[PDB]
Amino acid sequence: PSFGLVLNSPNGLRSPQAKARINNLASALSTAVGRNGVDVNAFTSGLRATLSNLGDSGMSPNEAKVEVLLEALTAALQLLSSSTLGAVDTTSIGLTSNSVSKAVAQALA
Amino acid sequence: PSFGLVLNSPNGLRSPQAKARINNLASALSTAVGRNGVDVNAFTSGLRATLSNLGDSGMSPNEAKVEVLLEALTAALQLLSSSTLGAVDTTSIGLTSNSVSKAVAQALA
Repeated sequence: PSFGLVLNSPNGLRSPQAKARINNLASALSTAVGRNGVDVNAFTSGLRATLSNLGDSGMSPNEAKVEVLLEALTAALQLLSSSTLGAVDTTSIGLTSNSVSKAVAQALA
Repeated sequence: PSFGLVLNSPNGLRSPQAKARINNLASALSTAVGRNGVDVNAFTSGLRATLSNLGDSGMSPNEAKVEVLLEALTAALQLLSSSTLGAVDTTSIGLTSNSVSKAVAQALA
């Protein structure tokens, strides 16, 4: 799935439909990540909604899998702008990286 | 690029090499995102290093493109645990979604 077609698609990231899907993630991701590292239930819950929407937005069932990954980042990146980012729990990296892996393979797979 | 093989690969997310790469992004991304929305220069700068590392870590040139997406999220998710996440700013969505698209295609595409 070329990132060029997905980034230029009518349902990519620069699209209005993607912004709406991310909005929901901005709240879910924020509630999923905190003192517990990250909530796969809430994290994967968002991807499931985005994947389903993208799968019928006009793109392919393969592009939506990779497109969703970016949609989840926008929700976090936008949140960081209003966050504190005054610490890096590098000790929980294994937990975070492990959560995303299970979440992505749990909602998308 | 199924999320099963990439996540099971020696250079996936649960791998030690992936955790180290994310660490660098956890600092770059944090510095890129703040009051200016997001710095594509710093954002894409981290992906370029990850894509290159993964492109020669033992996987395929197509898996690294999708694997990086998860590596970039882990850096943010892990950071959120130490952030404040006291907002959402859905008005900056257009900028965030636009930055990720340009950054992703700038380093990957």
